[PDB]
Amino acid sequence: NAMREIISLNEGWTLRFPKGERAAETVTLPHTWNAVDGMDGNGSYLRTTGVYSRTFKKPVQPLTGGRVYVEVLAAALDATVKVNGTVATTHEGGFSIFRADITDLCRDGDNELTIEVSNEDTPSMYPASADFTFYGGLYRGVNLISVPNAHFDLDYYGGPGIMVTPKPTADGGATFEIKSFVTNPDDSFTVMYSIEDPYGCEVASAVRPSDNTAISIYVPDAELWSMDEPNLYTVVARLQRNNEAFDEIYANVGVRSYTVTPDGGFSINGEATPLRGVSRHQDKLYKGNALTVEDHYQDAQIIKELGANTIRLAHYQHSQDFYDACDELGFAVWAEIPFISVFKSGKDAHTHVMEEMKELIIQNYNHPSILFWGISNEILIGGISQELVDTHHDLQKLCKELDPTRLTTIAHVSHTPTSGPMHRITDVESYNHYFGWYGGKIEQNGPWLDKFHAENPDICLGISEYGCEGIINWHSNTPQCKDYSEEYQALYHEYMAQAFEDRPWIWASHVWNMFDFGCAARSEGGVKGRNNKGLVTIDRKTRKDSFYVYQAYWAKDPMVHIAGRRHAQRAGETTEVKVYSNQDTVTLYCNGKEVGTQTAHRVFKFDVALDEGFNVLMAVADTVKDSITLEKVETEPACYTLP
Amino acid sequence: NAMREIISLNEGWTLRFPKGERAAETVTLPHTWNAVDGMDGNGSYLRTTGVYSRTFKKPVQPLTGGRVYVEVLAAALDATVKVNGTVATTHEGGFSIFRADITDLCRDGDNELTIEVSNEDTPSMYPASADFTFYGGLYRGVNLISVPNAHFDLDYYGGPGIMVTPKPTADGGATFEIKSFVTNPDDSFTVMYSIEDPYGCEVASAVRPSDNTAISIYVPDAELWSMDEPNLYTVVARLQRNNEAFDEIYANVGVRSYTVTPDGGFSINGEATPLRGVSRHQDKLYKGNALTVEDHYQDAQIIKELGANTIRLAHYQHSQDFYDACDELGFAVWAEIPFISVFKSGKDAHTHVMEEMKELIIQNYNHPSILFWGISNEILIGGISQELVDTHHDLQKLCKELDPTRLTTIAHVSHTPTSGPMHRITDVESYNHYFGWYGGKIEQNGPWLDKFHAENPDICLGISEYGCEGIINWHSNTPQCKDYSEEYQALYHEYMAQAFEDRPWIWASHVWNMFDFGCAARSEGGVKGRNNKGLVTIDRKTRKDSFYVYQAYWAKDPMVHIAGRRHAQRAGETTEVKVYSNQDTVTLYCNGKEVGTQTAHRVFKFDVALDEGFNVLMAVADTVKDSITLEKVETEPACYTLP
Amino acid sequence: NAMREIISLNEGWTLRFPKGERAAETVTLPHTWNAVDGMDGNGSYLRTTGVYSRTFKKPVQPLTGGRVYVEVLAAALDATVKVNGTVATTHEGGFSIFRADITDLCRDGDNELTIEVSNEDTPSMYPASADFTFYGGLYRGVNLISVPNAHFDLDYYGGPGIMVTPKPTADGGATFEIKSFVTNPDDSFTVMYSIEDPYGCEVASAVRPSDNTAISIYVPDAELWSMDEPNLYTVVARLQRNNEAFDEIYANVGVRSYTVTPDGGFSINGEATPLRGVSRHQDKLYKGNALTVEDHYQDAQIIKELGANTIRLAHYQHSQDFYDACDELGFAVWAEIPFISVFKSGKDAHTHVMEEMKELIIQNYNHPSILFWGISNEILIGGISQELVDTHHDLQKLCKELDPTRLTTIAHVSHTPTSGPMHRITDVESYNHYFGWYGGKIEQNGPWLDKFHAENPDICLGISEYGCEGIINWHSNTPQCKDYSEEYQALYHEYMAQAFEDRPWIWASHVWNMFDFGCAARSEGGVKGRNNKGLVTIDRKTRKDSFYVYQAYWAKDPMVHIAGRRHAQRAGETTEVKVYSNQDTVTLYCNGKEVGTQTAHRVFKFDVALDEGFNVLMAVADTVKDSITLEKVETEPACYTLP
Ligand SMILES: Cc1cc2nc3c(=O)[nH]c(=O)nc-3n(C[C@H](O)[C@H](O)[C@H](O)COP(=O)(O)O)c2cc1C
Ligand SMILES: Cc1cc2nc3c(=O)[nH]c(=O)nc-3n(C[C@H](O)[C@H](O)[C@H](O)COP(=O)(O)O)c2cc1C
Ligand SMILES: Cc1cc2nc3c(=O)[nH]c(=O)nc-3n(C[C@H](O)[C@H](O)[C@H](O)COP(=O)(O)O)c2cc1C
Repeated sequence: NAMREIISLNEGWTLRFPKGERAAETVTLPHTWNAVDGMDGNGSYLRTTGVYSRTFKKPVQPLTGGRVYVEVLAAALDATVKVNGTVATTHEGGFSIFRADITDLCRDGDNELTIEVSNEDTPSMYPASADFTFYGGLYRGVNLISVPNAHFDLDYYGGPGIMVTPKPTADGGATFEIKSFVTNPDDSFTVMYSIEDPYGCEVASAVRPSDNTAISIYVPDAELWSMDEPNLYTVVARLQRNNEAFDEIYANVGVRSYTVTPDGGFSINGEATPLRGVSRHQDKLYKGNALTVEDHYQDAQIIKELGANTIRLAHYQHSQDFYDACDELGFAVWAEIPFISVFKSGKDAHTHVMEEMKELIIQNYNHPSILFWGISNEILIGGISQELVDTHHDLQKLCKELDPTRLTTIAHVSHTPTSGPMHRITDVESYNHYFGWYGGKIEQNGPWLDKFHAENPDICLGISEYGCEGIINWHSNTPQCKDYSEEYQALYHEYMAQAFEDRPWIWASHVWNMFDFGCAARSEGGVKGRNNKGLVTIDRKTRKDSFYVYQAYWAKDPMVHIAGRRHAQRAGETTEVKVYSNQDTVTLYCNGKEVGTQTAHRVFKFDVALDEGFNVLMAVADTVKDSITLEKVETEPACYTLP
Repeated sequence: NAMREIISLNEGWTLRFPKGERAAETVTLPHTWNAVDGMDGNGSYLRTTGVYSRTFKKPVQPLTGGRVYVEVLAAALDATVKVNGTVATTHEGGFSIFRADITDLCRDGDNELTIEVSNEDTPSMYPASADFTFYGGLYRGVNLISVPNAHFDLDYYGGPGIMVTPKPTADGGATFEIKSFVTNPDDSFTVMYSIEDPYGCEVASAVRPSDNTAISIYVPDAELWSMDEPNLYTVVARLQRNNEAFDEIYANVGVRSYTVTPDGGFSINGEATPLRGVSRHQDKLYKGNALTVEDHYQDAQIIKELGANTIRLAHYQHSQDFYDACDELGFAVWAEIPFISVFKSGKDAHTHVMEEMKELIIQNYNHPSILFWGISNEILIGGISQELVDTHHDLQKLCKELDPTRLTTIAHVSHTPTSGPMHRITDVESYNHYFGWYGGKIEQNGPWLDKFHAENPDICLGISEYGCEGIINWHSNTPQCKDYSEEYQALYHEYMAQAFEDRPWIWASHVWNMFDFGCAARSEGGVKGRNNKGLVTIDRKTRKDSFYVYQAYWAKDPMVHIAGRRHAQRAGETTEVKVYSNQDTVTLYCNGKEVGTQTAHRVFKFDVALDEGFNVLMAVADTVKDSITLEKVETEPACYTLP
Repeated sequence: NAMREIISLNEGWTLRFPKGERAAETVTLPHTWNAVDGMDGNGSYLRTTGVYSRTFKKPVQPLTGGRVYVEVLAAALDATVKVNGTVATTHEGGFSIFRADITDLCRDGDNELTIEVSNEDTPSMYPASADFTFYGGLYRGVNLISVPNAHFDLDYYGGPGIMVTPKPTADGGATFEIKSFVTNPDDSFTVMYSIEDPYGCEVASAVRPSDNTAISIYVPDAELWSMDEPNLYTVVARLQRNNEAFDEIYANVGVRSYTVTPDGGFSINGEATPLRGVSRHQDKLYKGNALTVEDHYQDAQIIKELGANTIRLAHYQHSQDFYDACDELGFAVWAEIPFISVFKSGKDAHTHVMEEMKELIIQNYNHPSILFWGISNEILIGGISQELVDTHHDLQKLCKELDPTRLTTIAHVSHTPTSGPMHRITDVESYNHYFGWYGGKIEQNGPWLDKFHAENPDICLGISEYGCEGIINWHSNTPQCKDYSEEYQALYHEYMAQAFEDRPWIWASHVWNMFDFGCAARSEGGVKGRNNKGLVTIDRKTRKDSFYVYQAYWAKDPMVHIAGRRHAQRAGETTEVKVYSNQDTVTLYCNGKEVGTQTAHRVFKFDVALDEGFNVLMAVADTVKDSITLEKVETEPACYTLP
């Protein structure tokens, strides 16, 4: 990128543990020391200080005055960077980029880079109390940046050096208000802005002095961004002297406007579009949170095939890779900070939360997929206080100071009083409800929504979490709460899918959660270490039957799915064979004999007298078919039921 | 794949020779120490004991109970594997996968793997008497396999741990009878089966207990497999515990039925499809048999262009890569064991042949291209025995016990009595005939076939070997047996191609051989160390005129080939210019003047009066043209005739 | 390629300087020690002796007789190759391939290779007096070549070992006159020639004795080569023995014929096609001339988008990568030797130019893009002598002995007398003019051309250099010579582009230059170390407004460009907004308000009264649009004018 050089420093590390809990080991980044114990259900996970260290050569610039920066893409939870013995920087918060100018700590030839990382609790730390593992370490990798003396800003909250506000115009075009930030500007430097259309062709440009960089650029005939058509432009910014580019940065951006109203729900680009989707944690089976770029895009593609149009990226800042995948595949994204569960008093905990929100907005400001900033999750679990409420006003004020182009949101714990000072702080609001799993009946969800909506017709209500555990080796002919069966989780989501389709004024609903994820503290349903409320398993391999409920309710590609394939052995004179489809007519066959034809909306239930022995079940929708094999048995195996 | 990990161990080996024939060398697998002396004509090839050794790091499973296996893809001919000095396993037979569980012999960190390979004869060994170099060493590569304690079986005759039997159903679907094999099954483990269509979409599924894994899965509207349309399905098997896959394995398979009848020949999926093809050895110029996956696919592609629809994979188990290429590209494959030439009596020789066949079947059961198991080649060269006959009955019974879905076959040496105990053992039978090369006249082939067919109307007769040496620096105007010319080899195959077209009741015919191959004992026709009966040279570069004979008879894409280009200088008032085409009318031009137009079936002979000096011969078929240059000389060069 | 094995030796080098100007450094090829100081404007560049040194392993051939060559792709400007301390060869000339047979200097295992390179002047050296940096070192890389004892010639002038002369025939075909050159030919070796068509299919073949290889091969229905449709054939040659390829070389070639007449200009394949294009140097920003293959193709792609159909590759032999890029992308290439500015008298200098010319023709004879051999550039700067004129006639004779199929050309310095001995030597002739930049006025160019053509109606007149410096931080409301402004360089090329469009009898015009390039001696217009006459900056990143003039005049894809975006702040009651387009009607809008509509040929000038503040200038052509932002100011910045 012009004279800017980015060198990956992911290889060649030794991880030591000063308190001796593990022998030294050589590792490659991305890395966490909790990749296994953070989700194997041993009972705990190692929280402590791990020291990473490696050697690097000092990068060299052709021209005098070069500068060297180390870029950590995340250090969970607390970090100190040393070059050749001397502290270069410290950082708190384990989900955001931070950088350090290590120019003057560098010598020619080999240098030593030392990063102390701690995932231990501290008086100012968030997260501290949550239902998910705090994987320690350098789980996103580390970069070396070489730039000339004049270069776009690398020092401001790990930001990109450029902010872009695209807006549609009445005449069918778009304005891109752009500002970039130059370290050591000077009258001999300009900033040349160029905008490239989705196909790579330049469509607009403008030029500014390097010390006065704000400009608004107009693109005619703009291709708007939406979840269905995520059209992207590329803003390129070049720091120029004479006929030479010194620095170059760029940003993918999208043009969209959007509204949420209490009676109307969500609209984007003037079209009513109810947000129906999922939440997603950042871990994977025995990798901890140390995911590759392929991991992130694979998650995104699975969620796209589901037919979701929104993703709540709880409970922290995610990878640039996953925001990139959202911009490109088209999802409405809710991004949030880990201000979770239990308010911690003090100036330092207040400073942590504000800094983390400042980094979340500045590092992710250019992503068109991000529509909502979330300021807390379930913060009343630890009890309300005046101090806690003031922090939420401070955070609301910061989001509108930093970014008035986006809506603020909040996720309430289930028992949050439906009046009180926690409402009307943010532009929109959501509740985390588990009626039918942690308490109550499934049939309570609908009336709860209707009642709150009627009593608060000025609040935009969404559901930021709802869900139910499903452990796919348990299977019940009489599925009920706390049997943990795949069938009961499907019944829960059968109701909710239809509940949210009945209520477009719910601006967004988010299944908790897309995937099973790791929580060291969990033990229930015969499994340790896990939240198993996923529509898909933690290794991304197995779609539960709940997944196909949503696929039939959301996806447009024709599909037909026979539920209960893992209920392989069925006892009884008849058994219910359930089919999900986005077609409206399903014919079921059993060993070639027609069982029946039904016309229904999404869910189809057939009573089937299985033949003795093995049975081919074939469901014929319109252009799609499905087929599974079931076995009639006298008594179903002991292993289909929790001990 | 789930928690299964396969690591390539092809790098960083040291090859030593205990008896001192060579200095120690560092090698990379695939490797044979006979890559040069096995085909360079020096006189002999080194048969001895080579010792390979390298270090490897112990792989780590995230959960407790991890197991480690070493996988040797092939070791020619006899091997002993040691880990840290201790013997892990021994294996006899040089063409098939074997594995050892080395868990208890591994320590943390670096381990030492040592493999002692011998290609010397033993009282047990097959091959022992054949016309091809027994290249020695680790010529397919080595893998390391990490698996959890519960995993698909790794210990059974080097197999994949799954067997899949697809059959077409009457209503246009397919049943897949699947059985998988689990080491340490358990009530908490299930096997989840999934079937993907050629385009990667799931079309059917079933689930089973891990100690009772057999299931039949029906796929509607199945896409059938044939040599013209090799549609493949993927069967995936996952070992599942709760919401987590422990192990995963998979098999590409095709849906086809087929028949051979003595009068009707070969049918596949209901259509009479005479099998007309070639054999193929597994070596390549100065590589020995240490071929890469690209080499195998290159061979497959060259055979596909030839228009061949069957490949005889003589005389041993070939690479998985090549069976994969036959499944993907579509060839009817005859697969066989090296039970060749001279029968060795003794219980140990018996065990060898029985186990090599068992490995052949279990390691290749899932390939749809394999249609025929061949139990022996030319086994009466060493005289018939009652032990010999009984071993053939044992192999026939073994083949039908392990795999009733395929047909057995045998290749008789030319002088085998057409009556007697070697007939009616296998389902179909072939002969190796060389009338017109090893004696006899070309014109006896046709009558011989018709006499056998007329006398043994209950036998399905094929021709597994026929061919003729062709060395392309020798050229003759009066081509005759033993001048070794390219022209005589073409005349031989001109006749044979037409003979097999006339006889659809020959179930299969295989040219010996597709490529020149290495045999260290050969010395004839002015060349040492080669069998030069190939249609294509041993470096895969030059197609002989014999190749284009078969292309014209077999290939569907229009082509046209002027023969005799390497007969560059022609003497005589007229010279014959021969053209091969799969179009039916050829106009020949000589320096732009029209020489003749003919309508013929495949073969076109023109008598041409060449102008003095150089002549442009252009042949014009319907939509294609060919062009070569010839020179008119007074005396042809001495270098065109064997000395 | 058969038994030929090409190994790159670009890694693992140490570079020392005997005279101690620098410390020892390890380097990778391609490399030059003048990568930075040759274009940073410090004042000078290091011309000394650098000694590169690495160790390599002797390659092994499977048969006795193996040979080892070292191939240096270029060494600027003088080199000596040693293997294990023994001189293998010496070379003069910094831009052509040279090889050494090092078979006998080699021992088994590790050997040491030393290459002393010096870029200082010598009595025989060209280049010596020129406006570009003589970057020193191994700026194209080094190869090791292993061949059998019989192989295609590696010892004749760095040549490819084969020459191919394709010519179209009247019946729509093509003849390929082929000669290859075999070292240690022999009666058992034949050369087998094959011609593959653009799509990889063999269309023609011939075979020859290896002591007598010349042959003409006819291809029917030939696909012609042209700049618009650069169809390429592949000629393949194989050294064959028995059934085994010993060596293999190949060449990509194209079929074209072309003419130049004084009154008709240039024609290719019978269609008049004026050559309008650019020159190109081989350096890039702080890379010196150590360019990668991507750098070469990137330059070619940029020139293709510009719409040029001709590239003058001054002032030396360029890399094979770029000649390939011109063969593949389609440009008429003028290639030349660095016989520039000042004639050196004496026999060694004369030998230098004759040998460098010979290397140019032999190494590039097969490239269909090359149409013109250039013998000298501006050679009368140092005065005419009898000996200069003689050396020019020697070069003409050498060109027509080596290559009668191409046209010779020459580049005259501006003041070269329009009569006399420097004219009518070569087939065509060019002048380097800079009327309007080094003197005179822009409007003199047109009349000059018309006077020469009137006076010399038998000379084919081209313009091999013209241009004007443009430094893009300088902007002027009254552009004039020596303000160095982007606007004035644009005015220049606006006139010149229309000048050559008006004169199709100019056979070729070449803009000096396509890119800015490095000249250590230069210091002017506020920039040091640079010739800044490029249409595009030296880092390939920024197209000057001059670039879009030529794009409008040459390119076919619709485009529209508002000039002067870097004149970003504009003073005056009105400002001129200039637009370039290859559409003929442009509507300009200022902040949504129409300013005017014009129908012009390529260049559009609008007088705009800007609004106070920021202004959106949008230009609407037929199917394309352009948009830029301008600011109205009272006083334009100080930094738009040279101090
Ligand atoms: C999205 C966004 C990105 C920003 N990036 C930068 C930046 O990279 N560099 C910078 O100096 N200021 C940046 N700013 C602006 C600063 O917030 C503000 O102008 C001023 O520097 C106050 O800095 P403070 O937050 O340290 O008080 C950015 C502002 C926003 C909203
Ligand atoms: C194609 C094929 C693959 C087989 N793979 C296995 C296997 O992986 N593990 C196993 O225990 N049996 C496997 N079997 C079946 C065995 O033959 C079976 O265990 C048999 O009853 C035991 O006989 P044996 O142990 O003497 O071979 C396979 C059978 C076939 C036909
Ligand atoms: C394009 C071209 C390539 C040539 N390549 C070779 C070659 O590789 N080897 C060779 O012996 N001659 C080659 N020649 C021809 C030589 O000029 C020829 O051998 C000549 O008689 C040698 O003369 P010399 O030894 O005085 O240079 C080539 C000629 C041309 C025009």
